This record gives sequence, structure tokens and C-alpha cells, in this order.
Amino acid sequence: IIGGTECKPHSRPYMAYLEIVTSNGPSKFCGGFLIRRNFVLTAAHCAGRSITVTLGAHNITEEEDTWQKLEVIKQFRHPKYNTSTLHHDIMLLKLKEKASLTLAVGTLPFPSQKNFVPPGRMCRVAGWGRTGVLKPGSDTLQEVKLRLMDPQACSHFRDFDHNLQLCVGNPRKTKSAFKGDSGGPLLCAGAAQGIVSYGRSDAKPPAVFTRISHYQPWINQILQAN
Ligand SMILES: Cc1cccc2scc(Cn3c(=O)n(CCCC(=O)O)c4ccccc43)c12
Ligand SMILES: *[C@@H]1O[C@H](CO)[C@@H](O)[C@H](O)[C@H]1NC(C)=O
Ligand SMILES: *[C@@H]1O[C@H](CO)[C@@H](O)[C@H](O)[C@H]1NC(C)=O
Ligand SMILES: [Zn+2]
Repeated sequence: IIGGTECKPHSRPYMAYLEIVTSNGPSKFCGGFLIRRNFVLTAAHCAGRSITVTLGAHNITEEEDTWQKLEVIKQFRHPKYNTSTLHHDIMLLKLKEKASLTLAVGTLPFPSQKNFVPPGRMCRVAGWGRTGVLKPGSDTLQEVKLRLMDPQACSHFRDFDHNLQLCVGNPRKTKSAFKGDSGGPLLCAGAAQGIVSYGRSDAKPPAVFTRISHYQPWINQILQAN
């Protein structure tokens, strides 16, 4: 997160810290959010050979009792996910066991309300991502308030699609989700409307978020068949 502020410890109990393992490379890290005690929603590009989910964390460098390091039994990457266009950058992670509900760990009510369009211009996103282009991932959970933009603002991302994605972050500001924040939820009025997907390597906002409403039927199918 760039230009954000440290979250009040555990104030976002649904946040998930993912450590992704690959065959020929060091582990990578992403965000995500718990929507069912045994299901975490994140970005499809965060897929790997295996993934470990850490719930109840704030400062991920210091283990604590609130932590729940959970095994992922199966990764459900969206069938239409495309690495060249980055469309359908969404994935569901089924946890081997159902997480414990504590003050620090809880599910994000989803679905919620009923809208094909995310109301409100100001939303908020959190993550443990880099806080700058040459800055490393944050040890603590950071959050920032961002402006939902008209699709025109993301025209420069040639594969951006208003039906499938949200344009987030006033270009006049530095505030933005960044590398390491992928998979994190975009909350508007308390409801998850998007998922951090991608943007410019130079961090100039806005960034592209997966539009959740478009995937409601796919999400319900997966949750129903598992
Ligand atoms: C989430 C976000 C917000 C704003 C800007 C930017 S620029 C990249 C991202 C997220 N992001 C990422 O860091 N990788 C790994 C490449 C590492 C590498 O090539 O070094 C990605 C691969 C595919 C899609 C998005 C990716 C992002
Ligand atoms: C996180 O905890 C580590 C100790 O393991 C500490 O060095 C670091 O400053 C903490 N992060 C912040 C900025 O609170
Ligand atoms: C991804 O989409 C492009 C269209 O821009 C298409 O040419 C390519 O075959 C697709 N890749 C996959 C996932 O098959
Ligand atoms: Zn704590």
C-alpha cells in the first residue's frame, strides 16, 4: 500500500496473508480475504504450486496467538483467467480445515446488499504490499482510502474492461494499492466490491481491480460444489 496508514491491529479480521510457493523461485506474497471459514478469495495471478494462508495477522514478522497458519487443499483459479489480458484475475482457495472464529479472525459478509454497480466514490483497500517502488513489503497491515474512477481513467491499460474491472485511485494522488497487495478486497460502504489486480510498475495510479459483482455466479458455484 502506498501513501496509507497502519491499520489498528486486527481491525480487518477477514484479511489473509498469502505465501505462494513455486518450483523454480523464492516464495511470493499476496493478500486475500476470508469469505467462508474454509474459503479465501484472492487474485488468480497469485496461484502457485502450493499456498499457505495466515489469518489474524498484523505485523507478519512477529508470530502471535491470533495467528492461524492454514493449509490450502485446493486452488480454484477462474477458468477464463488470461495471463496476457489479466481478465478474470480471480481465484478461490479452499482451506483444508475451517478457520476458528476469534476477535482477530472472521469472514467478510459476502454476498452483501444487492448492486450491479459499487456505490460511493471513496473506498478503502488494505494489504502488506510494498509502500513504494523501491520499498519492500510492509511488515504491518496498511490501509488507504481511494477514489473509484470513471472507466476512462484506466483507458491506458489497453485490456481494461469496464464490465469486468474497476478503475481505482485518483491519478492526482500517490495513494494506491501496489505490488504485494494483489488479492486484497476493495471495500466501499463496508462491502467488498473489488479485488486488487494490477497497475503500472511505476506506481502511478489508478490501478485495476477485479469487479466482484461479475463473478457472483461463479463464486457461488464453487462454494456450492465444495
Ligand atoms: C497490484 C498492483 C498494483 C499497482 C501496480 C502493480 S504492478 C504489478 C502489480 C501486481 N503484480 C505483480 O506484482 N506480479 C508479479 C510480477 C513481478 C515482477 O515482474 O517483478 C504480477 C503478475 C501478473 C499480474 C499482476 C502482478 C501491481
Ligand atoms: C514488526 O515487528 C518487528 C519485530 O519482529 C519490528 O522490528 C518492526 O518494527 C514491526 N513493524 C512495525 C513498524 O510495527
Ligand atoms: C488470452 O486472450 C488473448 C486475446 O487477447 C488470446 O489471444 C489468448 O489465446 C488467450 N490466452 C488463453 C488463456 O488461451
Ligand atoms: Zn495481535
